[PDB]
Amino acid sequence: TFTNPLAEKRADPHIFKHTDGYYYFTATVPEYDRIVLRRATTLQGLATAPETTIWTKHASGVMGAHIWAPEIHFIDGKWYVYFAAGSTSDVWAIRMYVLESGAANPLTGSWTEKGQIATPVSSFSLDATTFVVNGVRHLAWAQRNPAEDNNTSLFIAKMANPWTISGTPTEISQPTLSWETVGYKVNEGPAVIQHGGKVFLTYSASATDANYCLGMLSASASADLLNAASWTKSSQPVFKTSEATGQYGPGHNSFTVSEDGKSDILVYHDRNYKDISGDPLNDPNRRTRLQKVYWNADGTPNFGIPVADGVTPVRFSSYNYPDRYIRHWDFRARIEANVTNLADSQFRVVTGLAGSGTISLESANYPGYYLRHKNYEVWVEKNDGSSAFKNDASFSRRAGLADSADGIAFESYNYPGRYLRHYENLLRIQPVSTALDRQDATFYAEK
Ligand SMILES: OC[C@@H]1O[C@@H](OC[C@@H]2O[C@@H](O)[C@H](O)[C@H]2O)[C@H](O)[C@H]1O
Ligand SMILES: OC[C@@H]1O[C@@H](OC[C@@H]2O[C@@H](O)[C@H](O)[C@H]2O)[C@H](O)[C@H]1O
Ligand SMILES: OC[C@@H]1O[C@@H](OC[C@@H]2O[C@@H](O)[C@H](O)[C@H]2O)[C@H](O)[C@H]1O
Ligand SMILES: OC[C@@H]1O[C@@H](O)[C@H](O)[C@H]1O
Ligand SMILES: [Cl-]
Ligand code: NA
Repeated sequence: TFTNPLAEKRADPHIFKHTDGYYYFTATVPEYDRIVLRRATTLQGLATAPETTIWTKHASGVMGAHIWAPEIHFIDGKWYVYFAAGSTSDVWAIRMYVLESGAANPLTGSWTEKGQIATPVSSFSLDATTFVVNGVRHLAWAQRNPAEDNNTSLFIAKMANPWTISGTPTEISQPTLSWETVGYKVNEGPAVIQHGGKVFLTYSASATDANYCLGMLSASASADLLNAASWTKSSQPVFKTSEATGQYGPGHNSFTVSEDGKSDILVYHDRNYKDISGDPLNDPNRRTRLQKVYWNADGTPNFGIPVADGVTPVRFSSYNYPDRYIRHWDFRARIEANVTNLADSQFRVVTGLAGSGTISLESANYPGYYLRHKNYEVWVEKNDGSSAFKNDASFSRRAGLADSADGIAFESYNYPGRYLRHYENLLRIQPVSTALDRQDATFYAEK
């Protein structure tokens, strides 16, 4: 579990997990004047990790304005920071730059400017990221194609070294879809996650307001990534505003991994209100958040929806049907495999509504709704403040009935002796007496 937000007033978050046992976190600060860095042995530990300013804007000329979207990478024994910056003369003449350090600790180490990342076209450029596919390092970034009437398109290239591309860039996406062209016609913030022999390049689209969202390109890892034909663009956003959870304009993401290395983590920013207040560039309230990526059966990532503030939700799978998860459909609770609408299968465990050390299970996509029983059937329904609802939505957490060590079972608070159990895949509360009943009433959280 994570507690969101991770950091207030930090946009364009980048987190890098190093082999020294630390996560390193950099981001865009509201002043746009410097590159900050913090570190911690765990992801949650980053929330209270102190920042060091590692580099500050130049007093005059290039690298002197709009210090935007730093990423930190460890490459061939050295640290590299990728960032964007305009000039004091022309604040909107934004280009891409790199810093290098050979120090073990990048917080305290000394940094060297490696200069601008050169590209054949001299145009607005930012959001450089680097990644390796099958021993070949690539750079992906956002840049204006001057022959297109838009803001930025996505480019990719091979690299000669961490600060220089090799050969010619290829344009692999341009903003053309309705959801990419709201306010401004933008593809920016590329980020790469790899899974199942596929390469998924997420990116941000539209203006940086509530319309901000993630798109995604997909390619095979065996394909020529410099051939635009290798990439397939998702026709709809893969991550967007959720009014229900009060999360607006989620975007400019990166990817990291959990403490145990086994789960992929989506790192992004958003706001908790819709309408921009004041000069859009100057609204400082974007905050950094974390949530686990779930992998669809078809090998594609499922980002779900930006989750409610506070503790993150979990998924509950069945003991006897390990691929089936508790989910709601038309508000009825069932167990089901291959949940495409991920958030129907996410619930957060909260202090019981009926107190006395019980727990309740709050819907991730319908905050304020809970798993509750009525006529012994389990539904996801809105808390109305009634005693009946509170009682019907509270359970005693028990050791699993088929797995005392690792499983979980849920005993009704108002009907002791009855447990949450599935029957013909639908969830009910019933007494447990047989081996099969015990299995039907045992679940696992995050397994
Ligand atoms: O996120 C950076 C950028 O901000 C918005 O574009 C503003 C536009 O960019 C300059 O080239 C022009 O001077 C200014 O009108 C978009 O959200 C994105 O491209
Ligand atoms: O469980 C609540 C909600 O039901 C599912 O959506 C229901 C489905 O959507 C309409 O297009 C159909 O008329 C209706 O059956 C969601 O998956 C879930 O959040
Ligand atoms: O909830 C799934 C399963 O339903 C109940 O079994 C009833 C019937 O018999 C099984 O062979 C089929 O899976 C099902 O249609 C069990 O109580 C429960 O495990
Ligand atoms: O948040 C600062 C800039 O705005 C975003 O649109 C760009 O990706 C980032 O460089
Ligand atoms: Cl589904
Ligand atoms: Na980035």
